[PDB]
Amino acid sequence: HMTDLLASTLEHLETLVSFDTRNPPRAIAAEGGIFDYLRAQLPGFQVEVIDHGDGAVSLYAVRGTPKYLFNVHLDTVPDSPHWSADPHVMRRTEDRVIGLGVCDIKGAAAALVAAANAGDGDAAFLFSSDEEANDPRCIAAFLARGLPYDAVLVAEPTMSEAVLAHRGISSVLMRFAGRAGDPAASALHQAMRWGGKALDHVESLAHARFGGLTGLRFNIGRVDGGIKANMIAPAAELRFGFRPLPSMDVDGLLATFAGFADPAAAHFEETFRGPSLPSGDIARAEERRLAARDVADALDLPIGNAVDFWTEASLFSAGGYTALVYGPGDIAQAHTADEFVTLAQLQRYVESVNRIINGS
Amino acid sequence: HMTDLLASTLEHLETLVSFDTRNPPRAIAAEGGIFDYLRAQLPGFQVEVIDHGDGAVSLYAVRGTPKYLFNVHLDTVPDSPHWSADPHVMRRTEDRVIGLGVCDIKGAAAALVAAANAGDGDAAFLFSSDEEANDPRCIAAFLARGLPYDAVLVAEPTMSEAVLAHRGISSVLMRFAGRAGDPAASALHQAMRWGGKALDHVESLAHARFGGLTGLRFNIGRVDGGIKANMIAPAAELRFGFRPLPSMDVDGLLATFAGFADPAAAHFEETFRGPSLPSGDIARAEERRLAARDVADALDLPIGNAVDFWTEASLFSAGGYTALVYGPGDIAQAHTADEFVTLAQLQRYVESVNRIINGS
Repeated sequence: HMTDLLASTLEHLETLVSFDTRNPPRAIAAEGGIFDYLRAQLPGFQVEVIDHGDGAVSLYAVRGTPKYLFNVHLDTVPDSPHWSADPHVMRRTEDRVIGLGVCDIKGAAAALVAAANAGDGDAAFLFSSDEEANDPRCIAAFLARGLPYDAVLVAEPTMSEAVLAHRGISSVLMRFAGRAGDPAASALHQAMRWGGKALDHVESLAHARFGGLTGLRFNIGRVDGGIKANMIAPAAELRFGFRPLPSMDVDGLLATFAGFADPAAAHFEETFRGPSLPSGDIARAEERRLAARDVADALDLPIGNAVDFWTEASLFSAGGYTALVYGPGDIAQAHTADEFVTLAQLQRYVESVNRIINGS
Repeated sequence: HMTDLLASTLEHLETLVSFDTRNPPRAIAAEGGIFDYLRAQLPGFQVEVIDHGDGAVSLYAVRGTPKYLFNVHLDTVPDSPHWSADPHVMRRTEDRVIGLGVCDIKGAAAALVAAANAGDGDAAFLFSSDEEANDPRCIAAFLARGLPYDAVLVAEPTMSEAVLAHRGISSVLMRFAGRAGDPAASALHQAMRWGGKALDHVESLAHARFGGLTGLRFNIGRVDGGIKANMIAPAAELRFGFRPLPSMDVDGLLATFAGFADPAAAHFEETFRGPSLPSGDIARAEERRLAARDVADALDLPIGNAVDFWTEASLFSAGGYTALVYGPGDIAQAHTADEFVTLAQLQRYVESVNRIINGS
């Protein structure tokens, strides 16, 4: 099945995918490339491109007096391993397209541009380029402008359903150092004891719930230490993360995890923290969620289940905006080799945003 | 202080150290190199050089009808990191020498050769080249010859004291694989739970004792798994070892450690196992130890405390020979950058073996 709106979405998507916006290394410029392309594809919009530095670039486009803001990040995660073809050359099959970012989340950007060119309805777009890694600057800078909007729709793969809540996120780098002064002589033995305590604690939070979400997703993703089997390891690196439910005390959680290290870890660095959506006290979280639900209803968007993954909708929400996550595709394909999104999803999403923007 | 015997020991040691016998890679040949040197420095001895293959070479030399056998391994561990000068160029200060293998254990080989050239007393030497790594062949092959000896003295740094007992040794390679079928999804979480159980078990054996030796020395020396903090790690490698006391059930210990992995480890490989010294039931161990004590007394060697490190004396003992460990230097310098041994230690050891061999 094909429509003019979908065909245009596919043409724009092929172009967007061809632009290298991998982050790292986030080699994104304010001039030329993808932003030059978008500037040329937004008729009737007042456009502004802001270079926040080091690859963090924003394009804020406004046409008319829109009440809603669509935010879409243009950066993608790095490619491979295992891609069967050039990740930057969008491929197409009978029912889907394959390319780096087609699912997360250039497909949404392509659809919004198509809608922008299919009618002159009011619309506000905020394209950023630093969502996939550390050192983000785009959204924080935009929030500092205090621009009014009844709601902000942040694009991420949600199978074209409005998601009103999601977990927060934390990532930590730990370094254990042997204490030759001894049961703590080994940095690896220390890491083992720390890990056992951390996992036990996570288990004690298994009954916490929010919107179908249960427990604390916790993950020790990297451990690297020692050299030989019988040689005492003087050092060990451990990287872990967790995804709190809204209203959970993240500061307290982090301190709890740090305190499980006896002796103290030589290094304990939270490399990133993102709030849950919504965030704050349980009362605030529920009130904010209901507000987002009312916006989704007003926009005729089917409501989807709360998700475990993180999005910048959490930032807009903490900033005082009613916010929701909405985009084509499934998170299951995000960050995968031969990442894909079905034409059905693209079609559903573009028709929906075109309705919001250009519909009667 | 200098003596002719010590001077000769130092000359031979400089030569022995200059021969590259690092293991790995164990690039040791039966022809040329160090074995050609030893063949030329053993007057009056019937000499045989056996190539067991792949760098495992033995030189068995006998003069007269000796009742004791001196075994010295000629291979050394690899050099660096941090050596301040060429590891193969023996350096000398006022009270010591520095070079790869001067302490473990070429110093002993140099002293024995010096003694062999200082008199024509009966003596039997067995120089091997595969003690420092896996795939040993020399000693096993020698034991298969069933040659009678009242005792075998194996050289290792014992500060010139006769050591009659030491721990056994085991090294294991484990691989955990995530089970995407789930609390076991992460190979690192599995490794953490395994480690906690292993350490707890080790603690439960803290009261076992033998010759001043207490507990089970256990060590998780390497852990390598995962890629990113919040990405589920599908695999993880863990290398650990332990050093049992004589009479401990090593087979049972290994199975216990393997059983702590739930689910089962994807890979569990004991890469090396060496018996304790002596080995067998407690009654046998004590009887064998006393026999070694009587030999040390007969040879006028001061008795040293049992050690935690491993030696091939354990192999000779399990083979039916009364065996002991005896050599110059301290294990503290073994395998270290700028490895050294004092002239005092070399002097004490060479005078002792010269007495055993050439003394009235």
